[PDB]
Amino acid sequence: MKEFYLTVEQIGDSIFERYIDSNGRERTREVEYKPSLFAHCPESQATKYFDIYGKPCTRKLFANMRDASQWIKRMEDIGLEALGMDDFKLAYLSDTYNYEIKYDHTKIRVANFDIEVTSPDGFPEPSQAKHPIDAITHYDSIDDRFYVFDLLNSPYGNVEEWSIEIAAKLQEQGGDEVPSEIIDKIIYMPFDNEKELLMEYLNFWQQKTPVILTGWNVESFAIPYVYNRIKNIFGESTAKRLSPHRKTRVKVIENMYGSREIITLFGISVLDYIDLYKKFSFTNQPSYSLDYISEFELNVGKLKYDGPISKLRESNHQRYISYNIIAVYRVLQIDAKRQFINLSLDMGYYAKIQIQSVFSPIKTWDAIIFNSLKEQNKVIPQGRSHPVQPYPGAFVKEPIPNRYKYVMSFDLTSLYPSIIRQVNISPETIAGTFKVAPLHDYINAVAERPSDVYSCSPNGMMYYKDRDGVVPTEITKVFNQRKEHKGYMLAAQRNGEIIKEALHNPNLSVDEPLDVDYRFDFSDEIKEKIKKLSAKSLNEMLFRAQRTEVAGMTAQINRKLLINSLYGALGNVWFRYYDLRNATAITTFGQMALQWIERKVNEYLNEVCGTEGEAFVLYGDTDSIYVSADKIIDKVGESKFRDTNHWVDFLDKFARERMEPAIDRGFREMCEYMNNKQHLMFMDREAIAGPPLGSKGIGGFWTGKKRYALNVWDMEGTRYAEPKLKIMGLETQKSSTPKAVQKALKECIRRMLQEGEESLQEYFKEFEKEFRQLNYISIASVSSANNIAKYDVGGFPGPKCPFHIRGILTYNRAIKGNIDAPQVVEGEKVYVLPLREGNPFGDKCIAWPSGTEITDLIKDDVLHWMDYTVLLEKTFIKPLEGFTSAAKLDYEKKASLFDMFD
DNA sequence: CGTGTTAGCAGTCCGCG
DNA sequence: GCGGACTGCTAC
Ligand SMILES: Nc1ncnc2c1ncn2[C@H]1C[C@H](O)[C@@H](COP(=O)(O)OP(=O)(O)OP(=O)(O)O)O1
Ligand SMILES: [Ca+2]
Ligand SMILES: [Ca+2]
Ligand SMILES: [Ca+2]
Ligand SMILES: [Ca+2]
Ligand SMILES: [Ca+2]
Ligand SMILES: [Ca+2]
Ligand SMILES: [Ca+2]
Repeated sequence: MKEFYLTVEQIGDSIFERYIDSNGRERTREVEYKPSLFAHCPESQATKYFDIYGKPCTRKLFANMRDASQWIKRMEDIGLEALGMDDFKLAYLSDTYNYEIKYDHTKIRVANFDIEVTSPDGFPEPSQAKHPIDAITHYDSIDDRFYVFDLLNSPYGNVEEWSIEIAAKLQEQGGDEVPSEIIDKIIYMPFDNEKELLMEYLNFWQQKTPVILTGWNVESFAIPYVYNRIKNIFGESTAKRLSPHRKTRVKVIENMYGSREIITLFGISVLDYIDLYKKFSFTNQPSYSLDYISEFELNVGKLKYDGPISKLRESNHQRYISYNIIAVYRVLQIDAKRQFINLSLDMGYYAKIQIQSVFSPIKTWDAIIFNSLKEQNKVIPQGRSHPVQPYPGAFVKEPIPNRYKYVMSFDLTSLYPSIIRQVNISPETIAGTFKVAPLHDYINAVAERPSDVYSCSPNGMMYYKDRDGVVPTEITKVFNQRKEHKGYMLAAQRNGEIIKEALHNPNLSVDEPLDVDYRFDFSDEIKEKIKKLSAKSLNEMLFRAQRTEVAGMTAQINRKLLINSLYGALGNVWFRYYDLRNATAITTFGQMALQWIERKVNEYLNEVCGTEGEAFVLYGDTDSIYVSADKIIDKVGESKFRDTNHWVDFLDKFARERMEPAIDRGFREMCEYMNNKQHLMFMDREAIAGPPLGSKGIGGFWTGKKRYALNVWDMEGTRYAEPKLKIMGLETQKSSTPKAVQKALKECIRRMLQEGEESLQEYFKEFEKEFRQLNYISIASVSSANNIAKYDVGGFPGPKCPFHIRGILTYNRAIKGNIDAPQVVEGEKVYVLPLREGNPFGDKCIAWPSGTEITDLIKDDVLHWMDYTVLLEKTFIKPLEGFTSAAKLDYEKKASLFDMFD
């Protein structure tokens, strides 16, 4: 097999590299790497090296890496460009793996771990590590084994060994319900004392050194705790055995009260799953505890126990250890679903970077572009310093706030990357400028045609047509992967609906789920078999279709993020290829395109509907337009339609056969106008929206920019079995809105769009009546606790103190001296509740760490002093009034002359 | 060491015979 | 007590 790297580090003049060899064995080598950098030279000098603008360069081959670095300094002091890859480990990788890396994950040691630390004096701070590590579960991807390190004797208690037999037993038998499929994978190691546990752990670590190290919060707790604990017991050099190159870097963060650390372990690529989740999941969660995320991702129940965690080991060691093991498995289960490790590996090897650099789009792109240019013997420019300047972005139309009965939306595919490719926007393809007319003038095609010769953006930039730029070239490759995965995703989505439709009439028989690939549309034969399957088999098939869809989603949306991140990088001062002309060329072209196509759609629809001068396009944002289809429906008359699906079919046909070709013509013309390199403005029908036929449903509404709701029947070729609500920007979509309120506001919206005012009024009355019976956590607001200290004036609110911060401060006063009441962590999320006047807390609100029950010592009082009235008004009523006034609808029956009657 | 801009709502502070 | 300027937080 072809070789591939595992990790790479620069330490002084040495590259330290862990890799897999031709036989597939792990190896480590140290290399005194001899880097090259480049300087411009005279044209009269014959060379094979050119900068990206075609200017000749000369190679400087250096004796070592410090010399190369010191040369860059001397060049800076002289005032001349020092060209080439200045991050030497990227160059090393590029030299060593001068081919498309084909890697084998089965050879990569992925470690997943978590530790327990009993602490009677509050949170066990990793910087201090003053408490014993009394449990470690470490899963190894190569052994496929959970290695359990269990401390039996501690200052905080001596316990008996943990029982695997009892762990496997159901909770109802008094066991821990450790999932049966990992029971056989556990290797259990008890210890009489901490020192020998840790010694064994280190020696185990040396045998099975992680390449990828993951888990939940390992970066902020587990890794620094282990490191510091081993340091305090055996000394720093022993703690340094955690690095395969015996090298660590310790950096301390301080603010006012608490002190924290993150430890860099050289030769390991740490990918904290919480970080992967936050970057790649496209959620925003009210809490980031593992219990919460596992429940959200896996529908697994919360790992409940009696008493505080500080006493769980002594009171129930059996469960303590079992929960350590389960918490580690849960991360593996989440990754089995979301596949972020797979994505990080794909991305990392594709770019040729340290795997941990997938968190940096800038490092990723710099690496991709460098490798692309190196292949052509081209030399990359030196990074330069730039002041941060603002620049203009996308166009968002101001909608008339109203209900909108029938809506069809249209969307441009992967817009900004498409603009990059259409216009041929790159650092080295800039041809020159033209004098700009006002934007309105291009939108309306009255402005003089920018160029007969070059490809143009309405920001005034001109580009070469007859040569590809590195940026369009490289963005196209990733765009094309993204398209492949999205196709698989939509196919699995469509397959999902075929199953949901078949679950309407399940068959009374015992069979099994069909062996199929959900990434492709079910054939007619498969569809015929599905109609005859049992509910049990269909539901297993639906589960698999949905797992296939999530997998295709992870893969497509994060490739999308990466390419869009190349657009943004052009507007980041740290990017080697930072250029506000290129960034603005993209955004201004986008503004033109959206508004150009608005006019063309309005023109076309007035033509075919035989009217003149009316606004069919009701909204637009960046790359998408929303068309009122009322007059399309009215042109034929509703009476002609048999059912909902009928008119949906009608609009589907209308959009695809009539509108899209008009849109295509429209953009073809715009491309000619800007004299662009390749037409890539592909605007296709997105959603079809309306109320059920014959209902009193209103179909949809806008309240303002970025705030709207639609009852959608078809989305990107997916015909839903049941209508799905597409809600954007409204409180139902916000993580700060209480869970139960999201649920109630969504049902309010469902009723408005599908059923009508009267149905809405029925629900509202019911929810107002039962509001005060809801669980306090379900009705708490949520927020991030940033800059707590900045508003902390003797434990009281300082000037302009935010509501949620006031709540935290109130909490801090109430838990003063509680010793082991959970502290609010800076930057983390809290639940928030308003308090009635005269409460024992001495303020109008309280806040506590989210995903948790508020501590028992103050819980009673919180429940007693909650202001439900304020809570209802602020979280539910005020937003609902916003929705209903926009839709010209009432949530409460208004008074009228009829009230005089019985 | 480090993708981007556009945009609404909640809250504090301030003015307000 | 309701607006306007301001911070803080949260669809493309
Ligand atoms: N995370 C982001 N970073 C930078 N720019 C973004 C981001 N999200 C969106 N944009 C900009 C660039 C996008 O091309 C444009 C439109 O975004 P979006 O509506 O998500 O669809 P898209 O056209 O990029 O892709 P799709 O093919 O999924 O429709 O807005
Ligand atoms: Ca734990
Ligand atoms: Ca789009
Ligand atoms: Ca689309
Ligand atoms: Ca059937
Ligand atoms: Ca869009
Ligand atoms: Ca089309
Ligand atoms: Ca109390």
